[PDB]
Amino acid sequence: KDIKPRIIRFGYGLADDSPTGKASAHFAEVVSKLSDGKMKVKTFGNGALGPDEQLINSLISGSGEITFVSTAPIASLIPEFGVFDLPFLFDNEKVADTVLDGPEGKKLLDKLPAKGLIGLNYWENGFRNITNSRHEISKLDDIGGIKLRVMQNQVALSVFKGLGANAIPMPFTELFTALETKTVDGQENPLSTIQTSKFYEVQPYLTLSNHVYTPFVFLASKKWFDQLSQDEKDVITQAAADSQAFQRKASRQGNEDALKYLKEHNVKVAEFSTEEREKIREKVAPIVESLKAKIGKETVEGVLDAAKKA
Ligand SMILES: O=C(O)C(=O)C[C@H](O)[C@H](O)CO
Repeated sequence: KDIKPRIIRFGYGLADDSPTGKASAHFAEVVSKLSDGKMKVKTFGNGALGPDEQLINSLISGSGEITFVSTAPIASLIPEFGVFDLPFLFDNEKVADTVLDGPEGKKLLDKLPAKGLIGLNYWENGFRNITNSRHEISKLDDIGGIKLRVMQNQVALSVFKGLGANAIPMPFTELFTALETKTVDGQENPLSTIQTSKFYEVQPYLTLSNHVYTPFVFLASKKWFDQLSQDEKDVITQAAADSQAFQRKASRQGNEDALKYLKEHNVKVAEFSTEEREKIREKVAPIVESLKAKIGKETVEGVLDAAKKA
């Protein structure tokens, strides 16, 4: 009804042909359809508008309208978001969907407006897997001394240092070059990102560790969103609901497709045995306990309880 022409900028870090990049184009299509072509979303993928930290700041200030980012960089504004960098929180994607779409996920999204952001909903980045260029990693012992890029918060740094890595926080947009030049030995990310950001080309080793699950938050600038009419807000939130469903499906198919592609493209795949997984859990347990104070005890306990019920 009350919809005026709008042009809406949507930058992101992943490649345009990643599952989430394709979901961003899907969001653009749905926004156009629901607005009779009046609201036009322009996507800028592959880091064209900067990494997550810059995208977040652009939404706060108003130079950008929409983005998706990992939860990890949000921890520098809202420490409770660091909960998702704890290892082995979610047994599988069904547990993740339930927790994130339920009250514990909502409690965290509800903290965003005070920082100038609207958490429209959660999208799936996914289960993270270790890659490197030094040696196969199939044992906890093999992590020792690996120079491993991590996401930029205290939880990620502390977890990987606790596992023996030389952990190097770096923005995602600098990662391919750091791997290619061997400024770092490795990194960790979902399979479809390892594929579509081309990290595999410079990472002969992959471990199916699935050690952490990363949500994306699908974000709007609060300053911008608040100036929309209710009908315009409804286009955005309806398109966000449609796109979340599309994105999670595309992500899960993308993960299966990525493992097949990586094996065909000269990547050597390992895993941690059940005994090595046990060693990792035992090693990180005291680190996780100490990190509760930095994240927020009630957030950690609430998320763990929600995951158990799920
Ligand atoms: O920083 C990482 O490794 C991530 O998993 C991805 C980033 O959030 C990326 O900017 C998403 O577009």
